[PDB]
Amino acid sequence: LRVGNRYRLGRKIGDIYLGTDIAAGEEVAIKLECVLHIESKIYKMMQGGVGIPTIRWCGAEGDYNVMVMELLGPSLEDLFNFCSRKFSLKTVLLLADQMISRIEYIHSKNFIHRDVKPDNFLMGLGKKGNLVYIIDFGLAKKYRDARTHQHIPYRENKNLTGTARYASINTHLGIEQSRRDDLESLGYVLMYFNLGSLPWQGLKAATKRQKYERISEKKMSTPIEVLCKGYPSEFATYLNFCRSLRFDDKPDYSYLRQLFRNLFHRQGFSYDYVFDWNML
Ligand SMILES: COc1ccc(-c2cc(C(=O)Nc3cc(-c4c(-c5ccc(F)cc5)noc4C(C)C)ccn3)n3c2CN2C[C@@H](O)[C@@H](O)[C@@H]2C3)cc1
Repeated sequence: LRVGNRYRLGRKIGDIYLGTDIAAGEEVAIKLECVLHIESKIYKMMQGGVGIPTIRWCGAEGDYNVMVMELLGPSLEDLFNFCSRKFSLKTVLLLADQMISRIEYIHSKNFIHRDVKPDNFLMGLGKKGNLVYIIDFGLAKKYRDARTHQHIPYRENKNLTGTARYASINTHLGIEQSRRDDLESLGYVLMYFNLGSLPWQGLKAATKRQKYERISEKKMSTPIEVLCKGYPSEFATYLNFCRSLRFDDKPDYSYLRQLFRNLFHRQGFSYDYVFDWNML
């Protein structure tokens, strides 16, 4: 099995397959879509940013649309499970700094991601093992004009495009997603790493609609101070800041990063850039 006259298809690794660039000799990741183009154009617009994967090829192969990406490593959800679903505070703070910057970069390129979750952040392999990458622009959306920075308008009655567990409250309410919502989702991700789960995780119903209402109801009835009880105040400050942003507001990314850098300092952690999964 060969795609693009250049890549040998290997075994399933996640429908994601390991592949081999036959000419260069390097391994790649291959995504197959049964007869992706839109997503490739967003990746291309994002290319050249820290933690943005490079796309090596995209085309047509039989009854499949194919995309080939540089090989990355396990996702943060994979590594969370590998660490028995608990991260040290230091690892959470190291991840927070990078993840805020990845989201800022996407926003600087005029898009919102709309599905921020642990499964969409992958660690690099090899010399890039300490670098957090962001993937999956299949739900991303342009929120402003590149030159004038004129914002898309406020709208309601929007379907939940994302993952319910990490969706912002405004997303549950059907409001058009904007920059604030990517960051609020990240806030839930960070408390998820701290807690091992979220209070609304695992709620079930007969149909998705009832399930989402269940999650929305619990999310709305859980104050930030209760969610973050027993953890450094910075996590609540982060979430409160994100919920205070208006639809069109430009987030103060530097302030949010400084929250966690300040806590990093007060905790006495060392500048050795070692994550938990490398030191079980
Ligand atoms: C020999 O040493 C090694 C050590 C570790 C690994 C290695 C590499 C991977 C991996 O998935 N890479 C990867 C995946 C994607 C990708 C895309 C995508 C989008 C557009 C494209 F064009 C192409 C792909 N869409 O989704 C994904 C992910 C979320 C599945 C993109 C780039 N890279 N995984 C492992 C080890 N696994 C154990 C278990 O935890 C498994 O989950 C984990 C997965 C490989 C070798």
